[PDB]
Amino acid sequence: EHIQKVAIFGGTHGNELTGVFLVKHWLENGAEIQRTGLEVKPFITNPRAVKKCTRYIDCDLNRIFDLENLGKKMSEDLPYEVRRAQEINHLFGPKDSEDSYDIIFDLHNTTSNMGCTLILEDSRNNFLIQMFHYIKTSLAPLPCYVYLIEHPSLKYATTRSIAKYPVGIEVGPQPQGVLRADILDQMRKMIKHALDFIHHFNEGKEFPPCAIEVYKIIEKVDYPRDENGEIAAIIHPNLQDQDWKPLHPGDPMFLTLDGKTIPLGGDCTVYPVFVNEAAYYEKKEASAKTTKLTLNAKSIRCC
Amino acid sequence: HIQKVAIFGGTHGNELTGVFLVKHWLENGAEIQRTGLEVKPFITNPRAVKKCTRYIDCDLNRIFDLENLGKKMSEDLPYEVRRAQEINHLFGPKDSEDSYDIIFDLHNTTSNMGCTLILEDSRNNFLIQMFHYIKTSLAPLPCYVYLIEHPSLKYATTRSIAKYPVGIEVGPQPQGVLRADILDQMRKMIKHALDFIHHFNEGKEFPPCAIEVYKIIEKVDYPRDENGEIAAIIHPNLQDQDWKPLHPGDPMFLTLDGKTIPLGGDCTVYPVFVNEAAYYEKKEASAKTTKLTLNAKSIRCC
Ligand SMILES: CP(=O)(O)N[C@@H](CC(=O)O)C(=O)O
Ligand SMILES: CP(=O)(O)N[C@@H](CC(=O)O)C(=O)O
Ligand SMILES: [Zn+2]
Ligand SMILES: [Zn+2]
Repeated sequence: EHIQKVAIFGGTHGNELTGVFLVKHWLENGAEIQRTGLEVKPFITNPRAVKKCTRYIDCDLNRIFDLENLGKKMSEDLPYEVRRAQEINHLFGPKDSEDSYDIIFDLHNTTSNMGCTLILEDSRNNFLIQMFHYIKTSLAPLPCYVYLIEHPSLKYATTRSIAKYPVGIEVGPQPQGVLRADILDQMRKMIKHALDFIHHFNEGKEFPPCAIEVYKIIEKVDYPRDENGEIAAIIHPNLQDQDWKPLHPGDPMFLTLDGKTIPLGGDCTVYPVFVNEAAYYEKKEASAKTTKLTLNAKSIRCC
Repeated sequence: HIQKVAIFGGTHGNELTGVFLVKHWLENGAEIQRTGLEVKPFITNPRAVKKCTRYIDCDLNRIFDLENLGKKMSEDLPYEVRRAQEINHLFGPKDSEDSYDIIFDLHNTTSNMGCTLILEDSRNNFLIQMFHYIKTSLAPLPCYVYLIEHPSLKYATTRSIAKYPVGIEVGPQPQGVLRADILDQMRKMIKHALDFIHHFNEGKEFPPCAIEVYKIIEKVDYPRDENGEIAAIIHPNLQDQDWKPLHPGDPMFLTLDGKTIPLGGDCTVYPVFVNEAAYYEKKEASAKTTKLTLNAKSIRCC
């Protein structure tokens, strides 16, 4: 390949502050994210949401980088994030074109207890799978996990999907509208190793094949509800904070006030991720369920 | 002779535990009723609960003062000012003797505070006695008393209407989130508070008692840019360390470059509301308090 244009996005969601805080400082001083032989542009994707310290103004930005929206006629009637998405496509894409950026990192926080998390959009992309393995390995003994969101119908159109090689970086648990120092330090390490990986690769380092554990989306699940549609039971204490860890069909999952336990059910184990993410109450996702599988990558090298 | 008791929920609309309890209790109040004691549950800010946001126009829990409660009712007022009146009329009026006797106001914080109780008056013997019974009942689950009375720095709360205003605060919890363990703690806190009222209305005698409280002295902001932007954040040694002592040597903030900013001044303090999401706009990274003992006379009733 050889890797030319790399961006780092922060503030895709305005109330996930770690990225906004990093990105604002790197806009004032890029040293940390520069590598010799490699320019990297930091950028604030949703500045209006950042100012109102809110997830979004009109709709969720990280859901709408698709043809329906990016091809619409530009006007003032449109939702702000739609208007905004096109401006980003124009500056860092166009999506699906060779004139696009090569790599975009999109920075995020979650209220779920997920630790360092990388988000893989493509199960058979050797370059990204090698990146993630490098990062995992470099972070150790600190855990790092890979959420694979590829699905026939459930994959959503991300800010970073613009890029040839989209990457999502997600670090929790952190309350919305808060800057924790230990979370901050973790996003930074994550990024440090990713950029190290690119540099290495660009200087013609050869990577043997690798393999990684990832968690593949199967199904999102809502909180159980009323006939009024109000929440009837919450995340059971035993499932609280147990993102990534295996959940068997008899195991507790929800809890009513009364309080009776509602268990998992079905006839196979699953790995929950995004357990009790604040921003998903709105989307009716109390938890995602994943299967854990191992992916391989071929060798890769530059020129 | 403690007649009217209310439990308020959703003073802040994104602090979900209270909303969840109050909405359930409205449908079946058995948990909070006691033998010969009628306690009304109520949603203070229903519109902010609908949007799942702290407030709409301004913070409901600061404006139960004369400045706001004396305004002429009108569609042009900020929503929360209109609500503060409506509420005052139902459960007050504030400073009258027709006002409710006890109001419990339920809250959540992103700060690591555990079970906490907000004392608005350092003299009230009844509260001190209640707060002793709860703290003690809860043990060894820790429970703490934050005393916010102060010449200039006390703010006009939703519960300040009542003769006996009680704030109930549990954390750490993210806004927009219902955590089971937090839910459980909050309702053990109420269990014991209502139990104490019942014990008092059954004539049971309470001897003198002392408790430790944390008295406000001042609130500090995050250090800032030339542009008013945040330039340091809560140090990792201070993160989640509410209530624990912090000496002038000790570290308070951290910059992106790695620079540690120490406490300074001349005495130990006990910080409270360390890194509370909602106080970023109020420019209070933390509040500093001194540890203090308060004594209550014994009490009975008739
Ligand atoms: C909790 P979040 O909003 O950072 N999660 C992202 C997931 C992602 O980065 O794809 C989203 O929901 O758009
Ligand atoms: C973090 P919070 O909104 O529960 N704190 C209360 C403090 C209180 O209960 O007096 C407030 O800011 O009004
Ligand atoms: Zn996000
Ligand atoms: Zn509150």
